Amino acid sequence: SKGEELFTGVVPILVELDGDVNGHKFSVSGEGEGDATYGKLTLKFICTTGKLPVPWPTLVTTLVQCFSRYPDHMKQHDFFKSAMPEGYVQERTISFKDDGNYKTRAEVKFEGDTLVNRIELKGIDFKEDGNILGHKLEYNYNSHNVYITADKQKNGIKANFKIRHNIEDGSVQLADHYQQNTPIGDGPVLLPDNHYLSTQSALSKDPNEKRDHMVLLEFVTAAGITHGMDELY
Ligand SMILES: [Mg+2]
Repeated sequence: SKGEELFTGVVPILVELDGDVNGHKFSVSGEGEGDATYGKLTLKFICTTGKLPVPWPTLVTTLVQCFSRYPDHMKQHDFFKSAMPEGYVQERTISFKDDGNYKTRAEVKFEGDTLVNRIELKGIDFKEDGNILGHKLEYNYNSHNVYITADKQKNGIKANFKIRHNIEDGSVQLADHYQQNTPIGDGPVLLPDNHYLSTQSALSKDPNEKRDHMVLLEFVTAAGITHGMDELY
């Protein structure tokens, strides 16, 4: 697709999130860049309202899959870039096992030459001292696959996946993700065969930053589609 042309180099990224979890209101602003050639994201997020009322790892998935590296042989399956520059709406339900849920709505689009992710997050039915509001989740992140399928009726896609958040006692907090993406513009998009995004995420801190924040290095690579290239060798 035509949109893929927008991603051949380093693209600046801005992320802005407004959240309410159990009446705890907060905002996050992120800045960095993406280079889809390497499936690579480098971002720093700051909670601009004070202390973040949920653990940072629980927000990683909400906080630009247009930066995934789609191998050449699978580029006809890249919905995300094909919707650019007009963008897409991304909605999720994130169900924390034995606890509350996030509902998110985002618009991901270009503003000039910057890729912007604007998000509203609503969390309900969290337990006062469960793993989320009780801050019992380690500051780390496990690799996962995002399983994508076409939704041709909506001219878009759906995804399903499980995030496993490590609890500080050695256990796991499951976060089931259900996702839908639909284009903002009316131009044609790519509707993919089933495949997945292999995602690896590393969380860190800026040693000179006093605000509540998260430094993220993430690699995202599309996979899962059959090719006959081995025959070439
Ligand atoms: Mg109720």
